[PDB]
Amino acid sequence: IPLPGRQSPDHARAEAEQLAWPRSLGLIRSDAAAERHLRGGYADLASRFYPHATGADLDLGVDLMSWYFLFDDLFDGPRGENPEDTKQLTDQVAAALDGPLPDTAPPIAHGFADIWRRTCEGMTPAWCARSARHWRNYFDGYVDEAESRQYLAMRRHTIGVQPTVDLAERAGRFEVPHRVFDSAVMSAMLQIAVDVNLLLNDIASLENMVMSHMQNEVRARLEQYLLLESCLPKVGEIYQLDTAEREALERYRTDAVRTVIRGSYDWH
Repeated sequence: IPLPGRQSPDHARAEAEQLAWPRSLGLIRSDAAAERHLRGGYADLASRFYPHATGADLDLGVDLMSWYFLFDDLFDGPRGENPEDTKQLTDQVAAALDGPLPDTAPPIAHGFADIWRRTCEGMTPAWCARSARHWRNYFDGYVDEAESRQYLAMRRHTIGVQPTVDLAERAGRFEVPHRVFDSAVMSAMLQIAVDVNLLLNDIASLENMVMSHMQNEVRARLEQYLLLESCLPKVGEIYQLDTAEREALERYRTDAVRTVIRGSYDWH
């Protein structure tokens, strides 16, 4: 991974305060669960996904990593074995994208809603709508994988890389030009980011894509990622980006796409 390792300078404070949010939302209710949460290294992971964020912006990234693993743990048992029960929970979480949740919603849903509320604020409506679709793809992917009980079609959505990348924009208080986000070149870059994350995850998860060749695919995809990066100057002219748009595209390349590729590696 020819990308620099980066970590937010506010990582220590973010890690020290990481428990206050999931406790106030009822996601962590016992001292033992708090310690199990601390052992995951989730604030550390967030500080590497979002080295450009500090303070509340980084706290939102910490909470997303916190929520990710608290959420995924709810499907480790029987619920993850049938799609109907998986969907019953995911629909309650995903409903937060469409409006306020009933007070009766499970705590994991109110926690997501508090993340999503903070994610959207200050971003363009079109960015919000696109990020909301990425979430729905993520929740729909959990139902697809439960219905299963080249696996990339399901895993590319359940790995949660795109909402991670989305949050890097919000945490950096910038948006990549929407027409460049939809570009075939950026789409290929994001697909590499997703594929590298799920490959590195299945390797560290031997306790699955294993069914040597995976390490070469990570290397081939990262070499292609560099080629795709070299096309970005011409992509910017094709879409007639102005100066601020070229800078936002550059921030997206370095603080969102590169970070999500490198950060998971350094965290593992």
